[PDB]
Amino acid sequence: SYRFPPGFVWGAATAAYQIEGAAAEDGRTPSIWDTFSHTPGRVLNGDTGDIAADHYHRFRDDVALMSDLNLGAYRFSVSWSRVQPTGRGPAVQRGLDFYRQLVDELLEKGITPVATLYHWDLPQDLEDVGGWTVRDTPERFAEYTEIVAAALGDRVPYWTTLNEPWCSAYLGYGSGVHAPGRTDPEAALKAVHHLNLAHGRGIGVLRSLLPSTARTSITLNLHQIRPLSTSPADLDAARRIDAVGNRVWLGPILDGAYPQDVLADTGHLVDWDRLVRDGDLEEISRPIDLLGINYYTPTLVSDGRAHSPWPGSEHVAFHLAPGETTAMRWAVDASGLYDLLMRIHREHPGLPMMVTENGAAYDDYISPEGAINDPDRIAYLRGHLSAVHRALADGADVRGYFLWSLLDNFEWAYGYSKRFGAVYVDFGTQRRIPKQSAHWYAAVARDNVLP
Amino acid sequence: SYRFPPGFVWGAATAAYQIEGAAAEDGRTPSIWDTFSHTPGRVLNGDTGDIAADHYHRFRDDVALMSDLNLGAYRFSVSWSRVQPTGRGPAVQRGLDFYRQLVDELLEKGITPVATLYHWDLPQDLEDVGGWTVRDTPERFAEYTEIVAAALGDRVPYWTTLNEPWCSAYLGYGSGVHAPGRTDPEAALKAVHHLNLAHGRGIGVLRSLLPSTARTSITLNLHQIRPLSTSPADLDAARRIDAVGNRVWLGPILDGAYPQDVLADTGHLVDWDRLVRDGDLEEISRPIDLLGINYYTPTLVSDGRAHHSPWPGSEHVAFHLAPGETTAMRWAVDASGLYDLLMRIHREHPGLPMMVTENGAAYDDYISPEGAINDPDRIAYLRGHLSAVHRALADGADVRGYFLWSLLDNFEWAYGYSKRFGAVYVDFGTQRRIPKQSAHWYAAVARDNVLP
Repeated sequence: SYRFPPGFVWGAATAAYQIEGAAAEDGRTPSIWDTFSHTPGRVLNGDTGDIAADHYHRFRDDVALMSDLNLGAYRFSVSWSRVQPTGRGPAVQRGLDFYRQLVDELLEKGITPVATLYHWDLPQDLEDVGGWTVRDTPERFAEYTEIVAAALGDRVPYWTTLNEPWCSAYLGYGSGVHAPGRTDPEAALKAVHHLNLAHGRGIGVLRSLLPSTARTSITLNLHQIRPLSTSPADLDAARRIDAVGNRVWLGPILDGAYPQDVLADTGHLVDWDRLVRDGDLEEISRPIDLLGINYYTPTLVSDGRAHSPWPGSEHVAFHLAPGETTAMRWAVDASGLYDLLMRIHREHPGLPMMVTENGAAYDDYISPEGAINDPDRIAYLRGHLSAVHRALADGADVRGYFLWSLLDNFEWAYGYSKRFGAVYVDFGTQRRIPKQSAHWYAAVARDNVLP
Repeated sequence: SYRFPPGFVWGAATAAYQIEGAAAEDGRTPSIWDTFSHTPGRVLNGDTGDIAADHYHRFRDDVALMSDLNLGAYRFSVSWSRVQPTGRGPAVQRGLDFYRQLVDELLEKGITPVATLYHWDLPQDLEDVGGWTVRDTPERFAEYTEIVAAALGDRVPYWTTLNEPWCSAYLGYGSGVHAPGRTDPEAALKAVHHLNLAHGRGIGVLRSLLPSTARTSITLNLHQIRPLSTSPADLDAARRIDAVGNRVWLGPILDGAYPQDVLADTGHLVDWDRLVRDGDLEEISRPIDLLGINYYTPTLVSDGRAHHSPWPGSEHVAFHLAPGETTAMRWAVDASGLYDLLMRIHREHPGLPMMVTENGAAYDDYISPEGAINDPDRIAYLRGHLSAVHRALADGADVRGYFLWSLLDNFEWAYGYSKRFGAVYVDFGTQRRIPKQSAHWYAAVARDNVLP
């Protein structure tokens, strides 16, 4: 008996390169993840996004599936290279027509489209001349944003600039396990500021084209960091990780300035005075309408002093938080969701929130009876949705929840070895099969109540 | 060269009883202002809203005027008694059809409708059994909200629950110069909480009917209070007026609780423990999408005891005319009050978007023998105050739109028709609308997003 507020948005989320496939069709140039997944030893078993879920060709069936699950909204990504090849020049209408048809198919079924402009699929041609480390990429993102907004502004009421820039910046250029695969602390931090500048400049473009009732937003995988103990050394660890992992986004975007402590922690690795130019923070800190929160597992840190995606805090040790583990070996702790929601409520009482991603990977299999039983995923969702309910009851302004994912997916460096979707996908045949969680989540989206 | 942000909403604002007229047509029961204006000595010269600007019959011409002015949005009020006579029972479709047509006419011209559910026109039948002093009125406002939202939710992307509840509560039941005309400090404060409860209950209904992209809001005439000096007595005066005039709304709606200092200042005049029941503040403090700000003139106060009031518990506070030019209302012209008010809400609530839902000035407008209505003082006023919004925006204020009061000359409540706020002159003898010099100036602003 967990009744949610009236008008609470129930949706599911996907990503362009993760479901679409058709990487080379209709003029789509390769993205940085096309080059990455096609590099030996960068993705498990050499899996690539060439085919993935073949959503480019099967989107009409998937939208009908979304309707069967009583989804109120659907969150997707727009492929930069598919709409604007190379990252410069005019757009290919053939690529734009796919997203035009997808949106129209969603509106016909009564589903609210939620578009993510960038979701780690940078055009390889742009990475070839600097990527997010160079200052021209935010200018290319602005022009690309104008293209998509002009085409879909009339129909899409929710627009997200960036999805999890922490991974794009640090996993892409710091530890090198994602996006282009570079390993350089200075590069990772230049990406941070240029991702912020891209988001900012992207908001300015959106405001000048989309209707005023539409909501702009950015989606952040905000790490919910608990210290291993109350010792001041462990508290500084939590602070360091929060400074370089979270407040490099929350700071400039919401407060209009980088926190002085993260400038100190990383000052030796990058020259902030030449990186941040006059006018950048005014651009980055444009008013936004909504904050997208991605949560999966808490972060447990301690003072480790006795290639890293945390520049300046390599001495911080990380630990597996207690509780059950998903197939990702991630801790299952719904309190982290509550804490993360309450933090933003306490620190930013006027900023509405939506859980743009939340899910879990498990060893899903088709039984000889044709059933895919995932009670652990139901348990996970029931747990974490209680946290949202409890946060809501305690004053948190949570407007929507999006399950990751709608389909089994190309889980980046894990390839297809990890299944997050509520709908099973047999990649051999592309058959869609609803899991036990799909029936459970459909009742939630239909009744606005937790069974 | 005051270039405004992209997507800045430019609009004008009106009120139901002030322009519409047709008070008794199509089944509209009398409102509290119908009874009030028809009471001898309550409105100047006995003016009533029976006819007003006759907008009920001339709305199509007015919408064409809005298009001529390059308006991006239009803010209006919905008459409670016209949609739902008596305040209970089913709605009259004939009344709903007017607002359906108005919205459709606006959408055809590409103008964004902004609907104010309540704008001081309480059904007289509801006042007859307590009005805002009794607890049933907020429940009647909920049902009334459900009617309008169901009918217009698909088309209206901006919804305001209440417009200036300070006047409804204090001018209506405290000093008795407005709404039903009662004079009782306890009544005024019971209205405060029940207006808050009505706003709250109204938001819950809106959320269950409107699309998620629609924006809910409340409009507050937040008094921008400066103390006459730094003396602690003058600072307490400023504090008292801010507690009973402003933070009785900002508190419960945004912070979820009434401030203890206003509970102390007024505790002797009303029993808050009997007034506020379990669940009221949860209702009142529903998340909001936008704050509507009405500003006209600053408030200059001092402790008068040191060399019928609409401020219960602070009757000892003296009020003074702030320096600067004066409008026809003899209100101080000080654009700094707008900036300060915007910056305050920015500092105290950094995440709440704002819109100036009302801002204007009254002046002695006249038609020259050449047929011209020259109001350079209104242009000066608007140019000044729009600069304040510009600087606030530049200093980080999240201001989303600006609405000029008013589109037309109107029935200005107790002042009758003696005060002209509109950018478009209205000759009430013939009901002809004639654009003033400021209308041409404001049309350029709304078209270019730049101040000439």
